[PDB]
Amino acid sequence: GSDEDFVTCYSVLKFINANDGSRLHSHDVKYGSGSGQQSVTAVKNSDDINSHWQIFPALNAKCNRGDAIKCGDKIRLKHLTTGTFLHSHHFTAPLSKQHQEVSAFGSEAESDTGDDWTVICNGDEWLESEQFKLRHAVTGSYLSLSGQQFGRPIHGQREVVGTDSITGGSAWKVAEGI
Repeated sequence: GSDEDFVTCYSVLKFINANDGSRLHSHDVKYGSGSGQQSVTAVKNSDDINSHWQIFPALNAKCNRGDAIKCGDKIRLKHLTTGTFLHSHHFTAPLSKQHQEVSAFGSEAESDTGDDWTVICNGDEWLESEQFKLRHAVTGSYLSLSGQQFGRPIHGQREVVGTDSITGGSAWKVAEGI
């Protein structure tokens, strides 16, 4: 585990849930409850283009491709196939009423503070070999699998939400898709 296998700005990768093994995912399927924006799920379906995300500097920051990301810093995550950003806000989750909704919103042009996520890793340089959490900057909610699964038209996909506290679905791990 070379101490220099850090995650870099503008790198493209997959986010795997540590305890479930599912990959953070998005698609052209919108919610029919909260904000009605594009949904975000976790899939138990390896290697899929819709599971790739690109790390962007925080909304009011800037970075250079190849730049290491320090723990504690905020980032934005762009869903490659739809050009949207991992987003959160004050809406209720689709299947878990007690939780906050997590969506894929806007684009580089429409991106706002709601797209910022604080990287929670130990030490001070996001390593590709460590587990981490992502805490929504504006609301403070942790990106987590609610433990619920969807039915058709996205059967078996796990619900992704924002939890006030850290749960057994809050730990994530990075992996190089391509």
